[PDB]
Order: sequence, then structure tokens, then C-alpha cells
Amino acid sequence: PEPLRKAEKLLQETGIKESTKTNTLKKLLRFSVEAGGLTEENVVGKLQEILCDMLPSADKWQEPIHSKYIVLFGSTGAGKTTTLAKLAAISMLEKHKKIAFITTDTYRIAAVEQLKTYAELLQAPLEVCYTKEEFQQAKELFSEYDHVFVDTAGRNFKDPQYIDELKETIPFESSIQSFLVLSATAKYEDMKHIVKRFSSVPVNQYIFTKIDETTSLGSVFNILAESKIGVGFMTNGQNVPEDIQTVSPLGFVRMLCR
Amino acid sequence: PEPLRKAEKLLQETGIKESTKTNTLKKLLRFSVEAGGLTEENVVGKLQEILCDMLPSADKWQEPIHSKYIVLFGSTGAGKTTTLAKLAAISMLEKHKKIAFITTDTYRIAAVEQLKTYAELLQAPLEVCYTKEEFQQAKELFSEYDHVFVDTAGRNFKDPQYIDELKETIPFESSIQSFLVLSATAKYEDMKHIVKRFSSVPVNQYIFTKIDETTSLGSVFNILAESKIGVGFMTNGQNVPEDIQTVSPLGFVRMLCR
Ligand SMILES: Nc1nc2c(ncn2[C@@H]2O[C@H](COP(=O)(O)OP(=O)(O)NP(=O)(O)O)[C@@H](O)[C@H]2O)c(=O)[nH]1
Ligand SMILES: Nc1nc2c(ncn2[C@@H]2O[C@H](COP(=O)(O)OP(=O)(O)NP(=O)(O)O)[C@@H](O)[C@H]2O)c(=O)[nH]1
Ligand SMILES: [Mg+2]
Ligand SMILES: [Mg+2]
Repeated sequence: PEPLRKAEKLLQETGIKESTKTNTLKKLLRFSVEAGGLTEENVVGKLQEILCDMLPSADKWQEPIHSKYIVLFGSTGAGKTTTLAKLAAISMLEKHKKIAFITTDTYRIAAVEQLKTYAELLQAPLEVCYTKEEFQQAKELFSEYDHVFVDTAGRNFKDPQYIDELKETIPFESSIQSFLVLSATAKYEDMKHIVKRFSSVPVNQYIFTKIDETTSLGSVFNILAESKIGVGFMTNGQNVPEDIQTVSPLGFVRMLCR
Repeated sequence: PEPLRKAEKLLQETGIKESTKTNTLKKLLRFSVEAGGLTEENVVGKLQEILCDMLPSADKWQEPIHSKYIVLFGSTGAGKTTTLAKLAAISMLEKHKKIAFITTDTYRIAAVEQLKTYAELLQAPLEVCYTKEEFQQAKELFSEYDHVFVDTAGRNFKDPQYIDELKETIPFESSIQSFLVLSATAKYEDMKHIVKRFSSVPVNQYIFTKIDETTSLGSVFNILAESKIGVGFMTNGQNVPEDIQTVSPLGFVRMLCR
């Protein structure tokens, strides 16, 4: 092979598991030895293209915050709370709307004080529910609001005891835009195990945090690559609410190439 | 192949990086082609002994808490505070000691309010610090206490700035016993780096969190293999102070080989 050695390093520099890494080159060389002619230059673009088609239809990416309720659940320490912040500061100080807050984060000591004083800065309300009875109660209390940002308890979502618990408190229906927050820092094998666990709970988009601490993004590719949905936002720093962006398939696939 | 193919299978299962398996096998295959009888029954013995002889010696592991000042720094959301927390209750409640607290986490919003309303529970003193002088003072104020648990801000240590702010704010002398906090969920490649950026600052042990949340421990081995210090602590849940533990080189390996 020739300009392929060049592309074999690319797929290697990225995360991308083996199954894929190898399968991509298969696809490249096939539709290449028959299609046109590869250059030392156009290898990547052709490379990026093929990859991009392994993800979900680009329409499944960049779904804006539309529905009323905006919930966020995920791994412990990835960016759940600090993100709702970044989002809220947008749905108010930018798209000018009636903003509210609700939290399910009980389990941890003084865990609430955080968002508690996060709202105190956005002059928005806040409710803390320990039972769905209270959560729905909370939904009425904000009825007149455009967007109600929900927060959740950080939990090791492997043990099933916790996906039940989540579906217990929150209802999940018509007016809810769920988001699964994951850190681009997590190992693929890990993420894949929990993603399968949220199979029993609806989810609109992906939120991958800490892309700036990452070293590669292939671990993120593999997750999306084998999923129905794409990614909503992607935090990229601590600074609130600046450090946070949004991306599209090919655009992502473009950060991916190490 | 032979009873060795088995060892070939175990290695696969662990997150161990290729080069290491290749080498563990050359060792295994060597000291068995001119040695004992790798009964597929006692093959798992040497495969661990070999691996074990690759991490720093037992003496570099399990360094108990002695110094008057205990410092924990590390990746974002890894589990520094909950850990600094588990570590404090244990020293107090179980080892009967005069505990004290100190924070440097001025960055994270509400970070203080929580550690304070927690230190209050453990009924212990806490002093916030924005400068090196302030810290040194508190560090000198608590001079009468046995142990002083210092918590730090979770900045992304890829910007040498913060690795400097750390050494600046926190001096580092005989009195201190620092602990680098990394999570068992991170990819090896990410840790491979962030461990170099910390070369300047001295580190006594290592704290790997969320072992109850990861799938394999290969990455944690990979990091240790090419290190000069072992692990002090490991955490396995969110319950304080229960979910915390200690391991030995051979003990850690027994966790890799399932
Ligand atoms: N570099 C970086 N750090 C981030 C990003 N998002 C969150 N962090 C950091 O990760 C840490 C934890 O964030 P936080 O929002 O509290 O996480 P969480 O998911 O709510 N934690 P929990 O599940 O415990 O409630 C903070 O120190 C924060 O600065 C990001 O995009 N980049
Ligand atoms: N499953 C599990 N979760 C853990 C463990 N240690 C910490 N966590 C979780 O990880 C999250 C972050 O913990 P925290 O103490 O805020 O981490 P930190 O390093 O102080 N965060 P920051 O750098 O943002 O200040 C919490 O949701 C906590 O429950 C552990 O051993 N197992
Ligand atoms: Mg949170
Ligand atoms: Mg903390």
C-alpha cells in the first residue's frame, strides 16, 4: 500500500477500537481500487468521509433546546451541574426566556448548595424533590416557564438499582428533552457498559464533556458510531458559561483526526 | 499455543498495552521452556508474579498517613473531596485523632460552603486560603493538630499555569505528604500525559478512584508500570467513610487477572 500507510497511522492516532480501525481501511481500499485514484493529499478527506458515515444521520445531531423541561443525567463528575449552568445562562441572558430550576441530587452532603447559589445568580427559582410526588409538584410550580432545567444525582450507573431509581423520580414524557452526559475522558469499554443501561430510558442527545482534557476522541466516536442519537453540546472548559460549544458529524469527525 | 494460550487470553482481557503482553509472554514462554511445568493450573501464578515484578516494589505502595499535612490534587471530578472526606473521618473517628481542614479550592462555585458544612459535622476546623501566605498561616495555625487535610481545586493540569499555582500556593516541605488523585475511568493515554506535567511537583503515593466503576484496570497498571511510586488508596463507592481501601502490588494484580 502507499498513501495508505499514511491513513493507517491516522486511524491509529485516533481512539477508534480495532474492529473499526481495520474495517475502515477495508472500505477505503475497496472503494478506491475501483473508484478513482488516491493522492497523498486527499486521503484524509476521503478518510473523514467514510468515518462520518458510520455515525447517525447528521439530522440527529444539534437538536436545539425546544421542549420545556431540560434534564441531565450521567457519570459522576463529568459535568452535569456545571453544564446546566452553561445552558441556563444561554436560555436567559441570550435567548431571553422564563428560566427555572429543579434538582434530584439529594444523596450527597451539601450537594445542592452548588446549584442553590447558581440560581441565586440567575435570579431563578429552585426546587428539591426526593419523590416523584414532589417532582411533578415542582412541574406545576413552574408551569408558566419557558425552560425548566433539571439536575440529577451522580451515581455509578452500572448497578441497575440506579436506573430504576432515576425512572422513579422523573416521569419522562412529551415535554421532556433528556440528555446523557458523558466525559470524553472515559474509556470506551466503560461507557459502552452504561450506555446499554440507559436503554430503558428515553434520551434525545449526548453531552460529551472535557474534550479539552482528552488526548484523543476515538472513544467518543465508538459510542456514537453504535447508537441511534448524536451529540447536542460539548463542554470544553470550566469557565461558565463561555466554555461550551456544539458540533455536527463531519465537524466532529474532523476534531477526531488527532 | 498450549496452557500458555490461556495466559494469552487473560492478558487480552486486561487493559494492559500490547507491548507489555508481548513482553509478559516472552518472559513466561522463556522461563518455562527452560524451567518448570506451566500446568494450566498454576500458570496464573507466574503470569501474576511476572506482572507484579513490573510495578514499583511493595515498599513504594501503601504508605500510611503520617505527616501533619495531607494534600490531594488531581483531575476534575475524580473524587478528591469525597476522598479527602473519607480519609478524615477515618483518622478521627477510627484512629482517634485531632483533625483539621484547609481548602485552596477558591475556584469551584459552592466548593467551600459544602466542605464547611461538612467539617462542621465531623466537628472540625477549616480555613479557606486565596494566597500562599494565608495558607502558610493556616498551615501554621493548625500546627498543634495531628493531621490537616488540604483539599485543592480541580483545574485541567495541561496548562502549566496551574501546576505552578499549586507549587506556589502549596510550598512543599518535610511536613507535607501529597497524593495525586486520578480516576480508574480515564484512558491510559490521557493519564500517560497528565502524569508528566506533574513531574516538577513531588508526589508520595497515588489515589485511584471509582475502581467500582471501571471495567478493567489495565490502564492503571500501565501508569504504574512506568512509575516510581505505588498506590496509597483506592476508592470503591460514594459511601463515606466506608467506600475506601488499600492494596498491594500483588494484590492489585490479582484484580487485573479477574
Ligand atoms: N476541563 C473541563 N473541566 C470540566 C468540564 N465540565 C466540568 N468540568 C469540571 O469537572 C468538575 C465537576 O463538574 P460538575 O459539573 O460538578 O460535575 P457533576 O457531573 O455535576 N458532578 P456530580 O455527579 O458529582 O454532581 C469541576 O471541577 C468542573 O470544572 C469541561 O468541559 N472541561
Ligand atoms: N462510584 C464512585 N463515585 C465516586 C467515588 N469517589 C468519588 N465519586 C463520585 O465522583 C464525583 C465527584 O466527587 P468529588 O468529591 O466532587 O470530586 P472532586 O475531585 O472534588 N471534584 P472537583 O475537582 O470538581 O472539585 C461525585 O459524584 C462522587 O460521588 C468512588 O470511589 N466511587
Ligand atoms: Mg452535580
Ligand atoms: Mg472538589
